Amino acid sequence: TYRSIGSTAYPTIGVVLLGGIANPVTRTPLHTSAGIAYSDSCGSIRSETRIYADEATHIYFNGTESTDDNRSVRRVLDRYSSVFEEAFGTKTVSYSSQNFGILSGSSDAGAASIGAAILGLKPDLDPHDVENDLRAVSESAGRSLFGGLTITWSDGFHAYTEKILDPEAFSGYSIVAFAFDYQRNPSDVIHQNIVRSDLYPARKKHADEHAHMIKEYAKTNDIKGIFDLAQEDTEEYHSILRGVGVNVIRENMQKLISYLKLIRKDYWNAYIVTGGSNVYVAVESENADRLFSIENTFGSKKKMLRIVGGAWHRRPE
Repeated sequence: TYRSIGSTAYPTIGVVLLGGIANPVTRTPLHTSAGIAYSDSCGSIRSETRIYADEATHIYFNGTESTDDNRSVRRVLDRYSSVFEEAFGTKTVSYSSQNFGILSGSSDAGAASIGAAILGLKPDLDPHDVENDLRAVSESAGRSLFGGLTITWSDGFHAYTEKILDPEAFSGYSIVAFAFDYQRNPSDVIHQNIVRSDLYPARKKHADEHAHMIKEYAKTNDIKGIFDLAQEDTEEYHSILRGVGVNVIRENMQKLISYLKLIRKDYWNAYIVTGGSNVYVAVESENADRLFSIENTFGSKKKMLRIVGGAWHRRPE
């Protein structure tokens, strides 16, 4: 007796960076990882989803209907067919997705907002179980589903996401994102190449250690400790990637990073580079406008970001 439900989720940044998935269908992370959901101050940077009763199955991405390259979304929609039967009176549903202002981490947001829609129609479903199905759409969906600072434990067969700190724990902090024009390496290029490194078995253990250290830091809200560690993790991650032919940190990004080391002598900052052509800089809020004003950006564009919460839905219509 309903016909439609809308949902929203926020994009994510890794703080213990994931590389390697169990297989391209289920996409279970091969090791433990960690991340944060982000948006701007108005929450306008976001991914929105609508799932709705239809006569035939349509899938739309940013307004554009898709004919293929949509098997993962379709798979999730089929597995929860009974949820749509019960709430809408039909198994036949269409899906519409729209991204706003996202830098990196958009597929995570898209996956979580699907989960939020499904959870909105059947709220006694276990979000940790639903997350398992969402990973087929994006392997780090849990970061956006649960929001704040999360850890996703994984042995490559089972993975489990837990929220470690609320977005409020980061209210004294900001992230200035520097967005560069370099074409990014696709997610799958990173996953495929990183597992070739003979450093990879150690990397899996180190990622899990970093997650435990982050959880320790969380006990006393040592946010600087967490971002300092994320930067260390960033540098190991990309060191390994460069060794198997994947160079994310391109020339002007290296130049920005060098400059960041200079001003770190003046006031605290720490940076993160995920899979895309962005440099994310954490900074105490009292220095955020200062950092945001630097003129030496080496061609990049600046966005002011903050840590935000998990995915949510509107009332079904």
